[PDB]
Amino acid sequence: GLYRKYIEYPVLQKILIGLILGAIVGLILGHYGYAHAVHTYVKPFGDLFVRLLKMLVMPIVFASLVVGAASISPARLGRVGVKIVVYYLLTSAFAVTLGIIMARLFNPGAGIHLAVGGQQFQPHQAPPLVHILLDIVPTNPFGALANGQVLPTIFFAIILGIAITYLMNSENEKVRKSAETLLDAINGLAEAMYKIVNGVMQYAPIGVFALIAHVMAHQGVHVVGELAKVTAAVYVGLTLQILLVYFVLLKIYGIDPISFIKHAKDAMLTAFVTSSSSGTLPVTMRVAKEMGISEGIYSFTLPLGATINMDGTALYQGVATFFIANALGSHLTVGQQLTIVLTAVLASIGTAGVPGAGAIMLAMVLHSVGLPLTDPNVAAAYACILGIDAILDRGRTMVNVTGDLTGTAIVAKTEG
Ligand SMILES: N[C@H](C(=O)O)[C@H](OCc1ccccc1)C(=O)O
Ligand code: NA
Ligand code: NA
Repeated sequence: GLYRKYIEYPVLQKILIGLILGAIVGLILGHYGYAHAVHTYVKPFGDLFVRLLKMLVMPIVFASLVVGAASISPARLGRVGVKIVVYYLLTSAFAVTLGIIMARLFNPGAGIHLAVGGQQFQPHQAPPLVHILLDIVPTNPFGALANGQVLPTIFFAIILGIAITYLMNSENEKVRKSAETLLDAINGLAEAMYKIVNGVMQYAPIGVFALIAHVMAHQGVHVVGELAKVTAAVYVGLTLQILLVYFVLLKIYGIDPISFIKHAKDAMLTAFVTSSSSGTLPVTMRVAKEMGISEGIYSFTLPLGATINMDGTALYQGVATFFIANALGSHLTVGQQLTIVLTAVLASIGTAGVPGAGAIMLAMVLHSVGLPLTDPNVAAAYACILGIDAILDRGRTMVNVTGDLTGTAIVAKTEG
């Protein structure tokens, strides 16, 4: 009966109904002290949605690169790789600079109270750059898939796809027949993954309702106070990054911003609620093929962009750095501000593939400017932003995914 009517209704409109209702209901229950009820019963339905998305990440990445790399010539793949790497560094570098400007205007944490509390552990030492680069080659190809290591998986899939093309050009019929059979089986696996993604988004309206309700009930109350200025500075900066950066580049290269934003609305919104770039990859890759991007292009740029490209995260580090200093009353020299920009860019690619790189990257920036986290006083200031980290996390992820899609279109247009 009514089961069908739920289906024909547009999916995107159903998400907006859940998102608005989740924020409204979350605030009401939090005010009347019913946070435990939301945590016990409402949250598990939200956790089901994120587990479904993370299940498809590994099979869809390996299968897409093998098919994608086979279609594209080896020479063209090199030109695509160098272009996208240059794009990531420039956009991330400018995002940090934009965050510095916003912090100065708002001037957050001028007179916030400081109290001694729990001390953070000694910051994790970043692995040497030579170890990061050498870890791209997987010692065991099957071990990388089982352990969910994205970066080693990309390396093995690209070379496997290239080797298949040479086999299909051989003069031996037996070798040619075997190569086509292997490629067809892998191609079928990729197509099956996309079919599952469509079914998952039908459950998305329920999933988005639970996640927003839980966070607002427990954490939305703490926005009031000096932390409100921090939230205003970050979100205004994030809004500028989407408009002042991405839209300008799209106009320069001839891509229509209005046409692009219509296709990318699905990918942008789902990243806001899940707050996981890796979990959004199945949706993001589905959006890329809809625009008409070539299979070889988006199969390689999007998985790499999720790991290394952090535009919204970079702006978060720049704004948070000023807040800590303002709490202590320290003053940042113009030369020291330039040090932040260089440190943030290097840390983005210097922590590729390490678990929980968010903590390490922020610690490295604080150490560079002369404010080690080991200082007990900065730890109290640090543990103040983490009070509203989850709320800022929701908007931080949206910019990260947007930067990935914008770069893919620019390279695709240049491809011809
Ligand atoms: N949450 C974002 C994401 O999932 O990409 C982003 O990244 C956080 C993160 C999470 C796990 C590992 C590394 C970095 C952030 O700063 O919030
Ligand atoms: Na970037
Ligand atoms: Na990104």
